[PDB]
Amino acid sequence: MNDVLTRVLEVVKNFEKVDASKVTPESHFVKDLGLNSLDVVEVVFAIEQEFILDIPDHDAEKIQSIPDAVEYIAQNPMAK
Repeated sequence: MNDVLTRVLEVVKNFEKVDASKVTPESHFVKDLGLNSLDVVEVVFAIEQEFILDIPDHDAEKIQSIPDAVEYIAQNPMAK
C-alpha cells in the first residue's frame, strides 16, 4: 500500500522527524533518530485518521523500526 507510505512517510518527513533521504530500509527510529514523543502521538493520530485504526498504546510503543511501523499498519488497511 503506497497510499500509506506516501502520506505517512511525507507526514513524518515534513513533520520535522527526519529527512526521507536519510531514512534507510533498516533505519532505526528513536534509536536511529526517531521523532519526538509528543510528535509520535500527533502523527499516530494522523495515520489513524486515514487508517481506520489507532496505532497508539503499547502498540505504538512496541515499535522501534520505521519500516516495521508502516509495515503493520500498511497491511492493516491493505487487507486487515
